[PDB]
Amino acid sequence: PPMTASNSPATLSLARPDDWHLHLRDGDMLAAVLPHTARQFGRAIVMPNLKPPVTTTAQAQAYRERILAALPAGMTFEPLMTLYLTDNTPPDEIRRARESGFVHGVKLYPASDHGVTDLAKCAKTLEAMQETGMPLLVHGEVTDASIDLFDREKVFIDRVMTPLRRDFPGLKVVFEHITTKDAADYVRDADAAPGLLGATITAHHLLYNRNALFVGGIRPHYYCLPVLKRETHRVALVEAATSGNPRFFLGTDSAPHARDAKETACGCAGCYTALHALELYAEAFDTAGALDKLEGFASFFGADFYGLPRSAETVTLRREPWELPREIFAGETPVVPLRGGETIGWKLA
Ligand SMILES: [Ca+2]
Ligand SMILES: [Ca+2]
Ligand SMILES: [Zn+2]
Ligand SMILES: [Zn+2]
Repeated sequence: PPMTASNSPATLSLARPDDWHLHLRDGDMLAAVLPHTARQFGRAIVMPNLKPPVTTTAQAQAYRERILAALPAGMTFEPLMTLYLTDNTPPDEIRRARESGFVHGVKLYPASDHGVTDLAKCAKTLEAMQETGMPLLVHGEVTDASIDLFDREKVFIDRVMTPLRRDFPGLKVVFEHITTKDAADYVRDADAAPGLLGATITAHHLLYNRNALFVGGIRPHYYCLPVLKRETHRVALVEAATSGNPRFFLGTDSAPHARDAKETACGCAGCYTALHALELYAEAFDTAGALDKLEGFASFFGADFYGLPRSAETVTLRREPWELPREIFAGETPVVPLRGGETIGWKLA
């Protein structure tokens, strides 16, 4: 089909990429969304926020088996497990996680057996992480109700991230799903030894700004944490994601909820992008004139951070149009993909 004159590349080939921040959920939902990830990505960091959370290495082991049981037979995918940090997580769990071979990070969520009320409670365990090389993956927002929602990431940098890296200068840290110029600049310019600081960037925070939440009506399927920010912030994230700087790498934060949990009086946070993540990223990188940067960001830098080999497999994105389904089903339960119903411009071959 002849391109218009203004219409860079018809395909893009790259080493098989990985998803360094993923929610696979459990049971029927897991069965439905895992194949979407496994088509696109060789490995993913599987987040631990089940109900109840995955706080122990044995829990992670059992969750890993459930994921492998749901992996359709032709597909190759390795789940890289995580623990949910809590006030009561002991150093002993850190050591058994490191030794298990299948736990690749410990996640810190804002708020004692189910989460962290004060990070000062976790000192000995952070020490063990530093000793063992277990990275801390951080959802970097304060919860302080006197702080405007849009400021909570910037405030976390000053209140928590800076003291953390000062107090544990050998601890490997990933600033998850950064959304602001503040965070991008923080990571980009930080004095850090190689491999000590990384950050993940979602497809949705590259493509949208907060106006998307309110176009023509309130749009719960576009609602996630951290929330979409001002356009100025989105521009900064695109600049970071297309920079070639080895500290930034791909994490979808694909976070599915049933449609009926999104379209209610108190809609759950999370965008579902595992069906079409690579295609969304391809759109963003294409718009930026930087498709030649997608490989580094998607395929190399997160593997490098986590000490895992770069893939010997090649995959190919084709600039062909396709109409996204409005709904994908978890048994009888529908999940709306971000942009479901719309026609996007790339398809993974
Ligand atoms: Ca404002
Ligand atoms: Ca703006
Ligand atoms: Zn998060
Ligand atoms: Zn997440």
